[PDB]
Amino acid sequence: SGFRKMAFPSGKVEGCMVQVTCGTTTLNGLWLDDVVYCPRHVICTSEDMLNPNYEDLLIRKSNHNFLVQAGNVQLRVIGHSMQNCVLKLKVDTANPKTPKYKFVRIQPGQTFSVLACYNGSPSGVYQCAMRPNFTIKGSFLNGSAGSVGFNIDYDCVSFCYMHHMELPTGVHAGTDLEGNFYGPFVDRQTAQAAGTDTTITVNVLAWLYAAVINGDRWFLNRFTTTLNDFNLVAMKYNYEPLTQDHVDILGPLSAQTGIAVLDMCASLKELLQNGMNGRTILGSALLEDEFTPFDVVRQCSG
Amino acid sequence: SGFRKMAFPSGKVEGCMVQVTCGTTTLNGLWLDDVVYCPRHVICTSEDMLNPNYEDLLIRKSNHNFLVQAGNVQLRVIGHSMQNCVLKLKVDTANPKTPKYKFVRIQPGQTFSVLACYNGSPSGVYQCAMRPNFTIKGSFLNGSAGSVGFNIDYDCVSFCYMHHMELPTGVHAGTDLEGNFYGPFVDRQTAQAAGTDTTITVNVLAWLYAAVINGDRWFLNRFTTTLNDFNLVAMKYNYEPLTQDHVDILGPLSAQTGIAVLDMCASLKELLQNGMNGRTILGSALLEDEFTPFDVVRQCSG
Ligand SMILES: CC(C)C[C@H](NC(=O)OCc1ccccc1)C(=O)N[C@H](C=O)C[C@@H]1CCNC1=O
Ligand SMILES: CC(C)C[C@H](NC(=O)OCc1ccccc1)C(=O)N[C@H](C=O)C[C@@H]1CCNC1=O
Repeated sequence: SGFRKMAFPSGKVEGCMVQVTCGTTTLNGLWLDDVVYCPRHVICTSEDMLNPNYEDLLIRKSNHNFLVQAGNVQLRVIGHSMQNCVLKLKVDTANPKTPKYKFVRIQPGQTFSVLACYNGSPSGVYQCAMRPNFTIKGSFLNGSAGSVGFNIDYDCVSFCYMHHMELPTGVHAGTDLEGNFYGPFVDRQTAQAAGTDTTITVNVLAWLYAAVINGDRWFLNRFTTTLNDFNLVAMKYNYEPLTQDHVDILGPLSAQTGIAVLDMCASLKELLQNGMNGRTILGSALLEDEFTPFDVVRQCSG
Repeated sequence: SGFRKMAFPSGKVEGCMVQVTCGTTTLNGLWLDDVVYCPRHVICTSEDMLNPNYEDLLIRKSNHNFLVQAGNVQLRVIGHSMQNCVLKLKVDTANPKTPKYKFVRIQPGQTFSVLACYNGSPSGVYQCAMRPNFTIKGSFLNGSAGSVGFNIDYDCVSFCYMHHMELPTGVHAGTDLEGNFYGPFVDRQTAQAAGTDTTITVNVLAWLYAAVINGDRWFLNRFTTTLNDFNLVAMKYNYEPLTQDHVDILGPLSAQTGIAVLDMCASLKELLQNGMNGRTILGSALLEDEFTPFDVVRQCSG
């Protein structure tokens, strides 16, 4: 028993992390087969990041402008092209540590692990969710661009995120591995703001089930509600509305605890109207929304 | 910027995890050079765990009673001995993925990463602290014994924890890698309880500094206090007393923010007397004590 913010083991990804230098700008790249993927703003100087023309900036470079280091080994760039907001650097050597992988775009509310890296060197791993406003609440310093987010599906690494930038509110924005931004953001140092965030309701319910599984039951009650009555009050507190797909997704957790989904919604509805009043749930005094139903099952059943 | 519960990258440890089977009991082992380390209760049947005599149980086994699997490969046990609460299985093959390592015993209040494993297979990584009562608030299911806790110091893995058992309160207990338990616990299925836990004060202060570094300043005030006045009120709320060593350890964070340690203690003293009143700090509505001063520096400066 117990419940922790748990990330995927990062070994398979650590072997793909490289350092990419172009000019006086160094950041991280992802080396899979004979391609290195990295954020395209590695080709910008400090002055270019204000209003860059990446097509111009790229035509003025040659393969030898790109320094790629995999630990102690230098990799020879033999070709380069731009795909949306990423750079694809073709290199002479295929990465022998290339895992089975795919590129997936995730949806708001889903979670993934982040391997934070500096100078091509893995520094830490943590778990986060893609917010409904397409930002992530990450932990990133200067030099972290090119760090990647991933899930592991059996023996297959699903890459879903490459880090690019921090917004003025201190939250983080990036792309999928095809270079398409999550959210309405661009890779230039302009003033862009995220839209308003909402709480991921299906994830809160999943976490309440994790609490029951671990012996926290004080918030339960005998009432029930309907999808429409719940959604009416959820709107008022900035909670995502709940659908029948969500209810179905919570099925396994309903079965294991014998508490129906709409039963648990009545508890949630009560917690929203009255608060926790100095009580905690799984060691927290706020409602946690960064665990999916699948995360809970994975941790509370295996 | 940002602040997350961040674990060390686990790749170097994933390569040392093996499956150890003896009888109908399977758990995890740690394979370094030509020794596999695992909890000694792998030699117990379901009936033996109530009052085991491990010296008797061990003399009745031979090397071939021990099935050791490193993925698909079987390892031949060529010798076995018991060191306190661990088993040392000598095998014919040295682990080629053996990192630079050492065995260290940590102190209450210090943090480490845990690689949770099942059947020799790494399942997840998370960060925790050794509590003042020598338990950890982990997340572990049946089959997790032999999972290890570690820190990474440059290129060197410091192993500090091997998991053995869950106590009735749902918290976890284990040994260092020499087989000596943390806390007054024994590896038999008796009724043992942890002593009362306290809050790790130096860690709370470190986290308040992380909050200031990230722009949360609402709890600051102009007062100051002395070590003795602070410690007087801290005792009443079950907080560890604060020493001059702690003050010195918080120096780098005091320097970076321009707020003296005893200045921040007055803020803490205020938060203990009055609470947060619906405000949060770094996304939490409780005071967090599982980040050391070193964790904060590592994440907020690099
Ligand atoms: C998209 C390009 C214009 C470059 C990008 N811009 C950007 O974040 O500007 C706003 C900003 C700048 C500096 C500090 C705090 C906020 C940029 O600096 N990326 C960094 C590259 O490693 C990563 C950033 C650095 C802080 N944490 C991160 O995640
Ligand atoms: C020290 C020996 C007697 C064996 C040990 N005893 C023990 O925890 O009994 C109390 C108990 C038992 C079952 C379930 C919940 C609580 C034991 O079962 N270890 C398990 C070996 O993988 C790991 C445990 C299992 C739950 N989570 C863990 O961390």
